[PDB]
Amino acid sequence: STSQVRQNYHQDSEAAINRQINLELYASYVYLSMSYYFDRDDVALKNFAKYFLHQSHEEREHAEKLMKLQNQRGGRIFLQDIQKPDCDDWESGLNAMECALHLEKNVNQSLLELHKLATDKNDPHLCDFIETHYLNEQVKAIKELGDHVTNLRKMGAPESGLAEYLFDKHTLG
Amino acid sequence: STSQVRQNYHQDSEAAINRQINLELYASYVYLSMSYYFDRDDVALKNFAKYFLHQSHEEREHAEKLMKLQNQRGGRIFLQDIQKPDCDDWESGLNAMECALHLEKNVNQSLLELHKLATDKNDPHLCDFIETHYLNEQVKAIKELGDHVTNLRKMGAPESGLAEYLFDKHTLG
Amino acid sequence: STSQVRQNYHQDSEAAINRQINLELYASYVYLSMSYYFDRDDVALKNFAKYFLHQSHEEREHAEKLMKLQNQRGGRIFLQDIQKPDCDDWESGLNAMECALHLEKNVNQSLLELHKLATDKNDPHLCDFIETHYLNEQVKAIKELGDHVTNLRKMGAPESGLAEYLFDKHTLG
Amino acid sequence: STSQVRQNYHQDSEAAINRQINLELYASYVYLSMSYYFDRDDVALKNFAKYFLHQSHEEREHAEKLMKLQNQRGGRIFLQDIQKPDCDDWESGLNAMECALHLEKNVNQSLLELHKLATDKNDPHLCDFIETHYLNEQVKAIKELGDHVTNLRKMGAPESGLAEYLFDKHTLG
Amino acid sequence: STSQVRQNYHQDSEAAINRQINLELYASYVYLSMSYYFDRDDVALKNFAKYFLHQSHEEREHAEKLMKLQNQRGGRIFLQDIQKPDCDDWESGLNAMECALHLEKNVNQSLLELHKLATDKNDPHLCDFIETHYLNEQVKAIKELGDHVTNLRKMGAPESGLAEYLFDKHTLG
Amino acid sequence: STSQVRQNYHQDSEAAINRQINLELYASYVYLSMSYYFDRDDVALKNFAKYFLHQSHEEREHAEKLMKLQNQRGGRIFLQDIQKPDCDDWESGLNAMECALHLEKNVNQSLLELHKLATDKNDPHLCDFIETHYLNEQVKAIKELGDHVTNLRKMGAPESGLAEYLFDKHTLG
Ligand code: NA
Ligand code: NA
Ligand code: NA
Ligand code: NA
Ligand code: NA
Ligand code: NA
Ligand code: NA
Repeated sequence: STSQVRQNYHQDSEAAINRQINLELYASYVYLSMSYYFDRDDVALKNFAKYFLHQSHEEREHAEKLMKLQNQRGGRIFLQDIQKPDCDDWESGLNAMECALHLEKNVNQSLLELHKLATDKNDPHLCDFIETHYLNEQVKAIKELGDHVTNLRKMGAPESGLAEYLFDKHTLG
Repeated sequence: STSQVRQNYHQDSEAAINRQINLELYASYVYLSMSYYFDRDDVALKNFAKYFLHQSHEEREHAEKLMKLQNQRGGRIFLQDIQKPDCDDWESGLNAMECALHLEKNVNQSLLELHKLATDKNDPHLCDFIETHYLNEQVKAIKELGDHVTNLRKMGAPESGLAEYLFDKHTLG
Repeated sequence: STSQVRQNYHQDSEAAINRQINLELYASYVYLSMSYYFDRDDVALKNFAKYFLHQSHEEREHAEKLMKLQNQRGGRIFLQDIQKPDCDDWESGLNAMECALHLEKNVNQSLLELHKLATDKNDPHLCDFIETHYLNEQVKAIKELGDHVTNLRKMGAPESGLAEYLFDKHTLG
Repeated sequence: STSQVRQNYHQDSEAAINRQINLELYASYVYLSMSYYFDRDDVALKNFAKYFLHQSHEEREHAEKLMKLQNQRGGRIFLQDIQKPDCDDWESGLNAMECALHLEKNVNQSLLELHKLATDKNDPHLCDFIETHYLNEQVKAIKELGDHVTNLRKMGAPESGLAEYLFDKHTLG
Repeated sequence: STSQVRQNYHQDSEAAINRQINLELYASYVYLSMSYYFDRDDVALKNFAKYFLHQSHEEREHAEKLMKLQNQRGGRIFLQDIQKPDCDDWESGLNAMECALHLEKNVNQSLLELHKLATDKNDPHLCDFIETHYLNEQVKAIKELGDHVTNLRKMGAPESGLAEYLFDKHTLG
Repeated sequence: STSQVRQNYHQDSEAAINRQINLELYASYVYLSMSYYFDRDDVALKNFAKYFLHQSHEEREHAEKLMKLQNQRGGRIFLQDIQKPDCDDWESGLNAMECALHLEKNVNQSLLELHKLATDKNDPHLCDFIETHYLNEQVKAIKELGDHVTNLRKMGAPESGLAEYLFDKHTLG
């Protein structure tokens, strides 16, 4: 049953990739929930909505690239249920940015564990894939979200509705 | 707690839309699974893979349009778990097309029930939304999939690997 | 006699690069043999011929890039005889694709051993060179060849001459 | 006091980056000194001047990219004094090229030590950053400078003023 | 040892130019420190960062133009250590603008002393160089920084984080 | 076992073409070795390197054209080992040009013997092929290499490193 293409690809690596696929799809789902929270008539921050929808689509692309990797290496994709997000109501732009920062740090931690597994199994292709396509993207996302959190807090969010309004216009527009 | 925008929008309609959101996301997930099955080194039908990935992205757009509708009408989106597809291994191009036909008929049946509910609650905006954006799209998808199933069966699929190869090139390429 | 440029470059790494140069030139020669087999009047599969000639030229470029690396690092190139391929007659498009898959897996195995040596000698430049320019190229080549083998086998090669003819036209054309 | 962005970033790595910042700024300063030596009326080698000024600006960009990295990772930049170069008078084009080769090998050695520290602290983002942006750039610079030294020596520098003149015109122009 | 080009160029003028070179490089270093302070995840004012990086590069150009002058006149450049800035942490956009204003006034004072020395040594070329390339540039920089300080103070900086945010967007963007 | 295409093509001609294929591939390998000798940090003559790499690729094209001829005529290609060049170290640009001249005269001698065999076997197609595609190309290559040898010797190579430097720039650049 071994793939004709499979070479230097450990069963533990294959299992870890399947877990990372699920986590990227989960992240996509979280961002989708956030997006449509800011589209509510009683929230009405269109650029917050756009920002999180973009992040939702980016996470879906990250999941598809891992699925492609799994087939390239002769692993087998096993999909699992995509759990619903932890919240229906994300409270404020500041609260959503903070939850996004926490999500991205959790995804980064899972990728650092995958890199460590690849290095331990002497799988340099997999380690290089993670470094090239995932690790810098995560560091950038985490720095951006931290910048956003900082600005919203300095501007006086979440108490000042003016702060979220102006951030939506000037930073996210 | 009633939305300032909410008018002539029944709680039963709001609940039905939330169920339809989940079903569209489920369908997206099924098509994603199918796509990456045909990307396997031991299946290797690239145009089958492309066809199902396109259908996956289309279903995601259909889910997002229902989320937009729910906010337009002053309903509240409640997301649920996205269940994993029924199969990991889709067996053949003919078998996947047949499962896709069955999926699309199931989605169509849910939309016909939503239309009936909208008509029963005297919600013409919702009924028109379903007719305009969903019902013809479903009839077209079902006719296309039935055409594909017919052609694959006449060509001698799934037994003739030549049939699936040539269908992939000539119909899906 | 140490090069003025040489820094953190082990004699074992220099020797391994010289062996990899020979293996890339060998691979180029194998693909050249395959190419001109399919140009025979009694084989006459022009797109098989084109495919393998392209692969021959790509392998020559891979050998030249290793020669450039050896000089960049202050190593010394020592060329060896290029052994003749194992076959004069490659039997069928399916048989040549299978031999190509086996060749590429052998080259990949040698590169994975070179990466391991670079990591063991704490030569990150060399390890990065191998990851960046060789490891993903090999994974892609191996997945492509496995896809080709799969399609030819499903189509009914090598017994169906129609299969090889249509594969030549539709996949390789 | 931990940055909200900081993840898997050791205090020893942060300290090493601060040292590398200083060394890149130092290198920039050395090249600036060299540049304006060749602009002297009693030296008057304009293309030597241009070559070293370009290298000065490149080293400043390398320092700024490390400063950006330090902030991306949630480290804190601590700048130190930029020590003056070892020479005011660089004697000849050959002597400056030789000092440049020695400088670049010293910078490369510091980067190889930073890579080793990143690998020891299991910081793959940092290791990849160094490999991607620094290690190949250094190998190329060292090979170029060694080529220049070789050509100047073969041409008869530093004794032949004709050699430096013609090298300035033909190689550096 | 007198340069063949040297004419009407006092040793005191040559010494003063060497001091001004050091001060321009020092100023460049101060602005670089300021720039990367505003790039911190906990400060996150991108247009403040851009403004000070531009000023850093401008000061480096001013130092290089003095180095060119020193060679034009047959003086000899003697570089000194570039002292580290007085602060690692610049506290606020208002505090950095105020420190920048103080820096520019200090540089202007040194240039006015150089002009006075040139006039006292009857060096009209040097006096004209300073007037043409330095004195108006300094008056403009000082007026701009004073305008910025005024606006930030009127807007309610440094206490209002909204003030610095909006200044960053509207004045520096 | 006779090819359906084979007409007026002697077994001795087929054998001679197979020997000429090997000699063209050998020549390609010699030129490749020469190329990367001049790319060494301690040789560093880039236009010598380019010249010989071009000649390497031209010889490979000459071998492929003979392989095409062998199939056109219904002969069968039998590849042999490609022997390693006689030298690893080519000493100087003058020494490499002299070895190249000797190589080209050896290849020309083999082609003149092939033409004589074709004429003796009354194979005018083969004789015309050799005259049209090989004999003038060889006369031109031999005249060019003799011109290069003459110029390098008159300029004072190999003793004058200035000679090789200037030849590299002015003739080969
Ligand atoms: Na992701
Ligand atoms: Na749908
Ligand atoms: Na290769
Ligand atoms: Na890497
Ligand atoms: Na550098
Ligand atoms: Na200045
Ligand atoms: Na030839």
